[PDB]
Amino acid sequence: ALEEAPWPPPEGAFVGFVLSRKEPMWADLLALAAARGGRVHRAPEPYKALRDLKEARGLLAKDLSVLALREGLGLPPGDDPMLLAYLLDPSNTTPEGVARRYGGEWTEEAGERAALSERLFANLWGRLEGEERLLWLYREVERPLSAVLAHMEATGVRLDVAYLRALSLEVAEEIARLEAEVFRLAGHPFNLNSRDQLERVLFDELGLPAIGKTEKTGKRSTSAAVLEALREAHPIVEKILQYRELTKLKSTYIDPLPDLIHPRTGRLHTRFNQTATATGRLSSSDPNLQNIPVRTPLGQRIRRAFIAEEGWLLVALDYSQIELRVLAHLSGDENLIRVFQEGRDIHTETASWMFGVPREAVDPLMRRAAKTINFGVLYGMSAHRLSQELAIPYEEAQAFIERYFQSFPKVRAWIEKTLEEGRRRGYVETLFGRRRYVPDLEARVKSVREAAERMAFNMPVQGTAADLMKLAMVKLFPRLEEMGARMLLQVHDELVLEAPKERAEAVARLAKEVMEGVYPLAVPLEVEVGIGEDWLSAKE
DNA sequence: GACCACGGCGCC
DNA sequence: AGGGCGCCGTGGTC
Ligand SMILES: Nc1ccn([C@H]2CC[C@@H](COP(=O)(O)OP(=O)(O)OP(=O)(O)O)O2)c(=O)n1
Ligand SMILES: [Mg+2]
Ligand SMILES: [Mg+2]
Repeated sequence: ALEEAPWPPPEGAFVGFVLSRKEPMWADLLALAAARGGRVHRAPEPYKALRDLKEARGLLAKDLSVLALREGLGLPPGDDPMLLAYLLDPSNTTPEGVARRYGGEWTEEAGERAALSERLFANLWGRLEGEERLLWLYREVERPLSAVLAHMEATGVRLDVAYLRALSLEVAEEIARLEAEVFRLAGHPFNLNSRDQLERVLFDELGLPAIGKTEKTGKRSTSAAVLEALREAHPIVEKILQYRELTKLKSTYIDPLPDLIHPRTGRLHTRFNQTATATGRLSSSDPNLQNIPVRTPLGQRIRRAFIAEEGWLLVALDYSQIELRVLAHLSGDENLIRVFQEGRDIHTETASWMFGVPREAVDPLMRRAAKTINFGVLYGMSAHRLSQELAIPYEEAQAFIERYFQSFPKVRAWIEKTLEEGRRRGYVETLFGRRRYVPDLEARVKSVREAAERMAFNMPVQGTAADLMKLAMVKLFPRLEEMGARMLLQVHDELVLEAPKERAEAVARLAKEVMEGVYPLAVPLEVEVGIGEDWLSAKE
């Protein structure tokens, strides 16, 4: 019922747009529109009309901003109803769901999307009236962050395409040797990529013991954890596990990545989704650059393909024991706090016990393997699983889960306190007040209930760490532009920067200080920083 | 060509 | 039976 008015609209209008595809760096701006003051303005030519806007206000404001930056236009994203709804409830991840829940319908017409954005913002803003903690997260964190993420996506990252092309040819030959040996041992060829066909060969034909079942379908599992106990006694299992590793890296990273280079920027562009997680974390998609291999030596080779522009250097900064430090602040445990005040390393100490090796002989590989243990046990890891991963008896596993807790009596108390709030209020909170609704805390089925519990007390820890990182990105970004530096990637507790070689050292120091003193806790926040030509070298 | 579910697995 | 994600190939389908 809005009054149709000719383009352009006045400043402050809510924008509506339609893309040919979800990726703003690859999308064709099909239509553009705006709504304000009971009026709607439809653009005759979307691309030309994009120059008329001063800022992007409305649903998916960041995506339009990325496309604008792609066209060399300085169009910063502003108010976004998606961010408002996401703070009220992280379950609000899609424009279709948000519009349905908060008044309206997500259609495929720009004018209607513009009117929807204006209408959704008014209602959602009313929902936040009174929520001062959520409003603070919106004004001081989420909204300015959308501008930062827009620049990150539009900038992209340089990739050594020729290196990955040559690597693909080499790996393919290595894969052929493994699959050929598997088929020989099986006595017949089959689809090794098919876990169903593999299940028959291993358990029915070869008569191997089945120790685990799948979650949904309840089939005999062929996962790495299951095959691990079988790998040393049987050669074929060893071959499969090696086959799994090669094909995983080749089909997910080595092959698709080089084909995603933008023809105009010459770099690889990912998407940093701001409303996709239930804890407040960001996510990376199309392609996912938050899961680039780093553990295995072969996986490290892939990470070397991520390089800096000529004359530039990569700067990688990582928070040290971030969730363990957050836990000390939230729980207020005197003992755990003093641990960080003395400058101890839990990850190193745990690895010392796992491998029976002095603290001065613990390599990075050993230390990273202890992360799964420390974080695992912390968030309710069964004593059975730990004994299976460490190749140690179940009795030694029980003692470790135990010994992990008595040192800090407050941690147990914080968990139980957190769970009660979730059962009563219906949600749990981070340090800054970010919520997550966990209804299954009172489920009558124990497996479902206990699973919901583990989701419940993990959120304040993972979420707070996410809030700290987001706030750090907001403060650091303008400091990089003034130095001619770039913010490329975010990996939960890691920031990948690109700086000129004559300013790389200065950027590294500044970014480190910003991240460490973004929001002081009861324990000091430490950050490890490295500089290199590639991502792997940038992290020592 | 593409949706949906699943197992599986990469990272944090 | 640690938590949080996204993408792979397969299977079944449309
Ligand atoms: N297996 C893992 C690994 C990590 N995390 C969470 C905890 C911290 C956050 C970042 O991960 P890391 O940086 O790898 O762990 P860290 O404690 O920060 O160790 P480091 O000192 O090496 O950074 O992700 C987790 O839940 N489970
Ligand atoms: Mg870290
Ligand atoms: Mg990290």
